[PDB]
Amino acid sequence: PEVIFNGPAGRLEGRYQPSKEKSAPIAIILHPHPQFGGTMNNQIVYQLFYLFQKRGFTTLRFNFRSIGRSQGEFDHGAGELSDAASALDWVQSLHPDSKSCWVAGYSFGAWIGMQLLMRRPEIEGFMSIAPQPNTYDFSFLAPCPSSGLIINGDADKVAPEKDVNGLVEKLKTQKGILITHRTLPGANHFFNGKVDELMGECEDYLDRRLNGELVPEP
Amino acid sequence: MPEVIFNGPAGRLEGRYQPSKEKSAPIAIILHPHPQFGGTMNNQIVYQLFYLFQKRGFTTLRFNFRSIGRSQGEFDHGAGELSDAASALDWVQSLHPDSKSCWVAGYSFGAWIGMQLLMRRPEIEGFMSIAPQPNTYDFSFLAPCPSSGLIINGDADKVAPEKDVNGLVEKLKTQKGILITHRTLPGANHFFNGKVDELMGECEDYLDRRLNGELVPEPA
Ligand SMILES: [Cl-]
Ligand SMILES: [Cl-]
Ligand SMILES: [Cl-]
Ligand SMILES: [Cl-]
Ligand SMILES: [Cl-]
Ligand SMILES: [Mg+2]
Ligand SMILES: [Mg+2]
Repeated sequence: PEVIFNGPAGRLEGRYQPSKEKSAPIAIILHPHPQFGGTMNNQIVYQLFYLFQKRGFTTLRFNFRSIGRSQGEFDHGAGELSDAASALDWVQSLHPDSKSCWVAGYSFGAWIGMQLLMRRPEIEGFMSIAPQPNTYDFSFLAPCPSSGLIINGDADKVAPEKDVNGLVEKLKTQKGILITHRTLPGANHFFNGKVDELMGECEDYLDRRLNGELVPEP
Repeated sequence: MPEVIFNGPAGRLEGRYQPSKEKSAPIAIILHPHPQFGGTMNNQIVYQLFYLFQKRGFTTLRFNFRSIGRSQGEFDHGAGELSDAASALDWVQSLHPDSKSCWVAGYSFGAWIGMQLLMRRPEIEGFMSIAPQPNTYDFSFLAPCPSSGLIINGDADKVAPEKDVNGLVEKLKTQKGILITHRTLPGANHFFNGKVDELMGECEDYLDRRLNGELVPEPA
């Protein structure tokens, strides 16, 4: 499972589980900013990785540049977006017949994930856990090209409800996607004491999506 | 509260504080990993340790070391963080002057700082050291370790391998008058990925047994 691949700033370290099935969808999992202790082994990041793995995806989580054994210097976002595109290119190189992808990102990783979504038409679903629309600029989502899940806590002081609600309201004006927006009572930015609750919602969301629900009629 | 700011040697230290409902309640201080491994006071294992002591009636504090979150100052190899932990313990004790006992629980780098605080502070009668790194940080100051406690590590840990943890535990087990409870969790890495429930169950069982007067040697 331990892998090293090349990104624009040098080596990027990752954890990789190929699907046992042919042409399986790919999931890329993206971690928080190091100011909030983000790495590919944060529990929420690991649990996201595990959720996709258990549902038969080819799955990759990885450390952004400067984190762990990943080379380079952390930057405001452009480099990390480039890292994420490199990581997806790498898994796709190994799985050329996977035709679809999901991205799941937590905190800063949700911002990078939604930027990747905008650039990569094969990404047909996303999860954005605790996005920070008062800290990072999400106006590039116009329109958001895919249905997905936004999940945040009502005790979050880093990215408050009012801010997440404004982003979701803007997205919900876009015909042809469904934004599933769950707010968890008592969850802070780190979902302290609420990780099981968070992961059960992400699991339910993915199961319903794999059943063909929670997207509009095309 | 529970959000608190108190003064450390390097400036402001940010914490989360839950006082006990009870009188003379013991104090628990919870210490987080190094920032290279994403350590903050809100790491899930750190939070769960905090919540364990909270639920068992302890006055409980977790906090961010200097440079982490809103805590001021620059991170250093360990001396500063030990000073931070001492300041943190002094602060809680200033608010709870009738508490006569304390536990420290630390994860990774936090376990090394925790055991150093244990060595300095006679009121500390128990500890938990989750994923200690005796191949990276020097534990040889434990001479002897003054209290019984729990060391818990995983057998898939590549940061601090089993052999290294076992060597520290074997050294401590030569010291009479304490009991080192050492659990090795199958399949757990340094981050207990997919094993946090298992880890926290073992921590809970250990504290429950210790509060029942078990897992410490007889008075003799
Ligand atoms: Cl974590
Ligand atoms: Cl921005
Ligand atoms: Cl928060
Ligand atoms: Cl050292
Ligand atoms: Cl490890
Ligand atoms: Mg339909
Ligand atoms: Mg006895």
